[PDB]
Amino acid sequence: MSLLKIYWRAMQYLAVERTATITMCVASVLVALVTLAEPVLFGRVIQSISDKGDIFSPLLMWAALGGFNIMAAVFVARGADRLAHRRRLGVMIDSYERLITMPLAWHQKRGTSNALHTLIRATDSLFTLWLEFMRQHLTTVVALATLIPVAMTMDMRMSLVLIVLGVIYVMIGQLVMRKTKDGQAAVEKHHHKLFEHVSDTISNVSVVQSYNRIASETQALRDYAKNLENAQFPVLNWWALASGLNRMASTFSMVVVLVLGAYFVTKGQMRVGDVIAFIGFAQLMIGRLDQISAFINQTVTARAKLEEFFQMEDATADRQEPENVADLNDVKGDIVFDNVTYEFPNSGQGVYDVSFEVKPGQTVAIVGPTGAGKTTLINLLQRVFDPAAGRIMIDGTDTRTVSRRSLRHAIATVFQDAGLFNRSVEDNIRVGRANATHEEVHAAAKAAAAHDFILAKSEGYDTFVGERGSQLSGGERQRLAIARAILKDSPILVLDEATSALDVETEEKVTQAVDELSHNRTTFIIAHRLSTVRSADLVLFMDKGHLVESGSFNELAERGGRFSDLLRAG
Amino acid sequence: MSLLKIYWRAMQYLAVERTATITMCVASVLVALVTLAEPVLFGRVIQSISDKGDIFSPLLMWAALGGFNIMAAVFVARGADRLAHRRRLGVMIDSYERLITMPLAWHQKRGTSNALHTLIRATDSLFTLWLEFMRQHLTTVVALATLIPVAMTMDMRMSLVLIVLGVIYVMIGQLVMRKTKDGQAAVEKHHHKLFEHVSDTISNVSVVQSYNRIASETQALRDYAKNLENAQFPVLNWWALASGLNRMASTFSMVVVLVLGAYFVTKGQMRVGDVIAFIGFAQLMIGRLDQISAFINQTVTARAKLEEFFQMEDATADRQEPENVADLNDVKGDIVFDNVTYEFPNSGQGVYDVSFEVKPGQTVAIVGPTGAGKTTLINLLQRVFDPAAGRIMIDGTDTRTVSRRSLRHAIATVFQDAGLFNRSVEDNIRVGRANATHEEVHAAAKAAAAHDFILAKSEGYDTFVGERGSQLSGGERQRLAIARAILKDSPILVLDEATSALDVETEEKVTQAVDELSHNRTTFIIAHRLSTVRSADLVLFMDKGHLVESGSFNELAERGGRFSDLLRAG
Repeated sequence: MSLLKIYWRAMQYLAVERTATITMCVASVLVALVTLAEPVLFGRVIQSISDKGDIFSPLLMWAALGGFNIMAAVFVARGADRLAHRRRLGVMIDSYERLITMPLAWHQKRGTSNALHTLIRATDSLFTLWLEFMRQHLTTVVALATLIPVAMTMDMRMSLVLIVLGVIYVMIGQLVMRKTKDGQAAVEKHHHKLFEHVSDTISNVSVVQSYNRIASETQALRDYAKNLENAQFPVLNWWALASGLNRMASTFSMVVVLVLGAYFVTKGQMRVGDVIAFIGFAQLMIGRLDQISAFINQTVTARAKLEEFFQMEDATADRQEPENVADLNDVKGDIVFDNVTYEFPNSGQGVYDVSFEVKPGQTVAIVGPTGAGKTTLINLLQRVFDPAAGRIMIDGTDTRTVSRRSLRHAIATVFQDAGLFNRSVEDNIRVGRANATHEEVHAAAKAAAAHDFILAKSEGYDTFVGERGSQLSGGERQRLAIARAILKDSPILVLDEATSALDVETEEKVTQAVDELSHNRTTFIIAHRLSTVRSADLVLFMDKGHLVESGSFNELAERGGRFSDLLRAG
Repeated sequence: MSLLKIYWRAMQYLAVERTATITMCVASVLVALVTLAEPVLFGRVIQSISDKGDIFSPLLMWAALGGFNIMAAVFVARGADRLAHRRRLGVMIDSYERLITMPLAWHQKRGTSNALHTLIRATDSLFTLWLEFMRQHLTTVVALATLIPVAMTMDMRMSLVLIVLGVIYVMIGQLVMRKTKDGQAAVEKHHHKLFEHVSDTISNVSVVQSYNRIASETQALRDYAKNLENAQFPVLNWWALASGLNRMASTFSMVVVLVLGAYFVTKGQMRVGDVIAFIGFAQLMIGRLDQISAFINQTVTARAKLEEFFQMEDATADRQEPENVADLNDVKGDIVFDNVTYEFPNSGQGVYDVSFEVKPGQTVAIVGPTGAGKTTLINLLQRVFDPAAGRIMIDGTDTRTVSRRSLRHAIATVFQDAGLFNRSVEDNIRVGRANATHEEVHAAAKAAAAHDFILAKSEGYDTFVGERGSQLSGGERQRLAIARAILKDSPILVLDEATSALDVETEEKVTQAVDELSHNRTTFIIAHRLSTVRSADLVLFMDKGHLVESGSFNELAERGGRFSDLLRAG
């Protein structure tokens, strides 16, 4: 019963918008009633006592219903697509704004690309469902459900005939659909083999021509083509049947209905109008059955993505209860970690009960080998994930009782692989401040030594950098990220391998600038280059989940053995 | 008149296969005649003197035509797609085998990827054209062209009415199509802007969340959505009209025809059957006009690719006249170049009248800086492009009078970026010999020191390497190419920067193996690594299109000044 559940949950979204949905559904009901009423009036016009009598009276009604059908076919078709577009945009906006504001750990668990693809494809399929369903298939469903009583009360024998014809047509349609799907699934493998071979051999034309392999490649292609012919032969009959079934069924239904009508009229139990009515009934029944069968197929195909979308929306629906928690204000800087421990891959906890203190105006440099616990410590400093054990204290206030909107503002962190939007370089720089202006941007660029690089080259400081910074090299991206970070000028600052892809000449000036800008601020520095560490005030050693050394630059000469090994190494 | 020309040139390909095309066209003509004849017989059945008289006689004929229509709808639909598939495969095979055997210079001029895409897309569009045209639109064209005389002779007033209705419907269809295309072209830009923004901001979720930019991004998305709503508002009416026009026209035509029929019958100048016939005539005319208009739109869209395909096929149609030219046999090796000169980019000829001699059993190493004339010389050795000036002599026979199938076999050349198929590594190695066997493959791999690397790792020597060798590193690809070249063991051999991506340890053994295997053969070696040149017998210096030095390793110590500079440099 998954199909009906997804139909209901897709109709709930339309039920969010009540007025337009009510207008569309009542319009569809009226269109269905007119669609049923038209053939009866056509039969009334045609019968008209042979054709001798009053023709004007039924003809006027028939023309009026025809004009109403024209106007409704315009109005319903316009309203349905307007509603579908508006609802798809609203749903996409709501899902996006609920998805973007939710922790990263879920993004790494699922995959941001996967979430984006799910959202886009599911919204497109849902829009198609909304657009087609309301108008055409609400009309068809109501039309058939109301047509059953009319045939039941008019010409019971032909009512049973129509029901039998519809059932047989639907069953044959399902059979053809299944046996065509099987054949297509069988053929696709040979098709893909053929075209992959063609592409691979054409791309490497030089190798083929250099070894006199033209004859062999042509023979292989002919063999693959013969394989396709053999694989396609069994399914040609079903392909032809799928192509022709609609006209087959229309002609067969018309023939059966007309033959029975003539047989009954010859016996005097029926009249011409009741036959002209049932011919139209059969024709419209066949057409609408075909349409709704195609719709059901499309929905069955799209169910796989729709269930995933609904699962993601249900999962990404609730966060912590909103409240005006006591956010830290006038942050000065004193960071203590006590007994903190976390399990990153749900097993094999990295950090083992680390504890340390960071004083005002002091810079801390963390160094280690293959141990990944320093990155986990940095993440805990930003409070990416709440620690299962241990505590973090800043300014005498618990980090767990501080609003994220203030904690994010209080710390500026630049890491190894900075990301840039596909906007202009000025726009990318501008995100440091909420408002900012055009004045201090140049000063920040000069401080990061990016103003000179971006002024003349790359067509001024307004060019559109490629996606994920694909139009610039790693050094330029790192310089831009440094400029953004120093423009943010948060009192708490973090470097994480953001200066590991540049030569010494610019590295020295970048380090000098970031140190001068951080004289009054506290910074956490992590890097594999043992050149910016010599200017630090407190060096910490992070090895295999443990902290073993805590001291200044002048006290680490004789402190630690492995640390001494690293110091003598470089 | 381009459209009719492409239609004619697309029908020529079907005209290649005569019997099946004749059967399909005569079947389509019969189907069209039956389609026209059916409404007249329906009117005959309905009229039947009110409905009092002989009903069996017309009803039997009508049922017979219905059954024939069913059988024809199956048979024609099957035959059309069988023919279309066979013809598309044949055309693709012919075009591929004519394209793959033609010089590279055209491939670089156009682009092998572009040629492949043109061929595939054009063949797909041509197959769709063949499949739809024959059955459905040959039936429609013949049906309308024959329907005009029938209406002309039956009920001239209604013939004129039908012609007017058809003309008006086609004109309104064209208007709606144009005004929908304009709106879609206007909307696409805002649509793409919206979705590009969504993708860019979701991908960089960490940056957005780290700077409290969620509100700004949501506001920007809402602004883009409002822009889409504003851009889509003007075209909703035309979208609704395009959706509804078919039912609009069907209902309007039926209403007009029935009203005129009742008006004429009231005056006694017409009968019921002639009205029931014209209602069906109008219905089928509307349906077939819609179908053929959609077909014309599709063909107009596909013309852009079809003209390019025809241009490429005409260009890639003729080569030099086939002949049993005197191919060189029992090649021993003595290569002389005299006064050869070529213009690569049609301007600024690289090589300037070079002349040199290469003796049996002697290896020649060509060295140079930024000069690209050495690569042109190598290409001329393989006779990639015929020299405009100068001559090349081998074995006392002109290279211009030697078959390519022998010249390619006589020389084995491995260059900087070797290409490998997406087959197994064994299959890639096997192309050295036409037949070969599984025995000497292992010996060749051992000689190239690739057997040990490929035996245990990468799941034996049968794994499917990725496209263009994407599953292996540059060193492994170079080793595989060396193995293939030494398996070919041609008496003339060429290295072109095929050992410039490996460390010294394997480089020394690779050079030793290739030198030992080339003791009895003549080789041309080009590389930027000045380590394999010390074992050469004749070193040539190629600078800015000129040859200035010609001597052995022992005579180049005091020969040349710039060459001496390169020698002392490395």
